[PDB]
Amino acid sequence: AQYEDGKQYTTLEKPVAGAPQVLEFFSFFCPHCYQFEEVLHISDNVKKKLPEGVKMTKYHVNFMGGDLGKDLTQAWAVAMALGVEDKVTVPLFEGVQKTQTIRSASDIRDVFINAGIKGEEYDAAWNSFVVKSLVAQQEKAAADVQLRGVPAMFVNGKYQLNPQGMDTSNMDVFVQQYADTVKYLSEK
Repeated sequence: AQYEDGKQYTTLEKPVAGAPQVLEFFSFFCPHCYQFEEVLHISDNVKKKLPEGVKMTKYHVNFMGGDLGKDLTQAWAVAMALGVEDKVTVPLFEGVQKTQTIRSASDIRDVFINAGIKGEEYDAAWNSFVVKSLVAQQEKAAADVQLRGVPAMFVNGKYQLNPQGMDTSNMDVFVQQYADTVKYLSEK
């Protein structure tokens, strides 16, 4: 076939009931995730091809960057609660991997302040039980799917994208293939 299990995607041996339709995992410490966000715009190009009615979820993971990794997972929770994902994603990536100016929770906080979230609003979110459950959600979802690597994308809790099996001579062609694969899995 044109799309084959084990080539553009793999199938989970242990399917995950009730899982989000399109579920992406990343880490701000993850170099391909940096590429995926800033150079390739994967999430965005996937949205653009997804059918009507499909929601898109993105979660941060703990298993990279130790203590700071965990802080970043809580900050991503804050970003989700406040709806400011689109304002912090780029400065966080660059703060961790480009300029290396993020070394502590306070430096993470500064990115939000500079993006214009109020301190009081950030610290209140940071400490909120709504954010605690949001952190739990991120961890549970990664837990439900064996997760030891990022970037990662899962569709309908049963299929996992396999970008290793796509041509990367051309970045644009890679993205479209990736997105079309997600659309194909979505319709399955």
